[PDB]
Amino acid sequence: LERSLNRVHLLGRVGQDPVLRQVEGKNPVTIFSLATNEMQKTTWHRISVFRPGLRDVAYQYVKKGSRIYLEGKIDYGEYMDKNNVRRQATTIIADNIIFLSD
Amino acid sequence: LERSLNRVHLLGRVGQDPVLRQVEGKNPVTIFSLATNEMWRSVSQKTTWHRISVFRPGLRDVAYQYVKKGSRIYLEGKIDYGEYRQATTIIADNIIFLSD
Amino acid sequence: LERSLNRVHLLGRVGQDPVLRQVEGKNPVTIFSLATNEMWRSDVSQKTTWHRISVFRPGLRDVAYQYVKKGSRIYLEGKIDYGEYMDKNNVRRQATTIIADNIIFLS
Amino acid sequence: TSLVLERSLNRVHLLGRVGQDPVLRNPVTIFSLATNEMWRDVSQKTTWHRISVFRPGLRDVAYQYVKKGSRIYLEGKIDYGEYMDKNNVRRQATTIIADNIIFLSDQ
DNA sequence: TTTTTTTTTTTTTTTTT
Ligand code: NA
Repeated sequence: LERSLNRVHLLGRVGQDPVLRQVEGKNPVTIFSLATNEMQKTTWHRISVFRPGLRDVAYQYVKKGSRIYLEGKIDYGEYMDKNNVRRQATTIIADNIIFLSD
Repeated sequence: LERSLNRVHLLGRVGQDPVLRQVEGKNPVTIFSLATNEMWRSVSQKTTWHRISVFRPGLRDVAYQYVKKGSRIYLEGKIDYGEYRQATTIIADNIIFLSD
Repeated sequence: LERSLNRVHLLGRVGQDPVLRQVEGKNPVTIFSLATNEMWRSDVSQKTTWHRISVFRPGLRDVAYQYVKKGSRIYLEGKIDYGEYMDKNNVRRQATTIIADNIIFLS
Repeated sequence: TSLVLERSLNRVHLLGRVGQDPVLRNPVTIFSLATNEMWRDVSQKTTWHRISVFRPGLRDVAYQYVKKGSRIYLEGKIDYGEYMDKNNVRRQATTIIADNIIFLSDQ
């Protein structure tokens, strides 16, 4: 079968402290938000880190205000809202993170 | 002042012929869909559908004229979440034709 | 009563199209940048000195705004001025300019 | 190392009074020179130039014979001494790098 | 869902002890 490509790279600033989500059914995931600012037009990205090891590094060292570079893939995710309606959410699943500030 | 990066690279198959729209108060904008696939087992393919927008003058003409249903292309651009809810789109600034 | 001398002569290449700066309370002035380049062989190195040129004199100010262009080669003469301005934080800063009183077009 | 390709000119001529005794700082002899313009009662505008003498030999001549209140003629080139301050903002430290000095009188 | 932070796009090439 022919192959495809789905890769993203981002460089920006973290909006809030990361959170480590553990759902009884599923693997743990580190979640945080990343702003990429054109200069002001700000784009807010939802980052997910599933990969073991990087997930814990991200949870330990990513902080509010941190500048980071990351690489990953785009995922158009799904969730049920409070009314149990099938919703759409986009996340960047990161597989490499480089820390850029102290 | 401080610089950011927001770049996407996609390579996949176009879903339908492109169309011309007004988007974000700008027009014309050339819109089409692109599928990228991943192999999974435990074989089968997970298809990710991307909404591609071409705002750039000239390139939007190229996209409308030459991108076709079932075309294979490589493209580059930036992510815009098209919020109002989300309507995520890849705003393309580079397109390489591979096969039709 | 004793007299001084403050003269500079430059021959070089213009870096950008000139601007006619007009400020409330001030005389108009034509501004542009001039590079004086030195190329040296040991393989070939370059040293570029970038000068800020101001033209206040009427007539020459308008000739300079009309005919000085990015990339133009020119000879000029003038005097050195260590000008003062204030940044956003109200700190006194220095900006050097060559106040030109003669310009000869070479290209 | 010799000059090649398109040539430029960067030459300053000053005549004025030395402000303080020169000091030693690639050793370099440094001093200040005042050039004055008359303006209209009758007032003066003083321009203070930072003189650097890098050239061997002449740097020692300057340190030995240039004194506070000396009147001199000098020639050289402008160097803007660009650098980065604490916040990565470009600053100037303009200096006239002198290569010819003619003594006129001292106090 | 709310949220982040601040180093940045000037020159030419017919010729030189
Ligand atoms: Na700054």
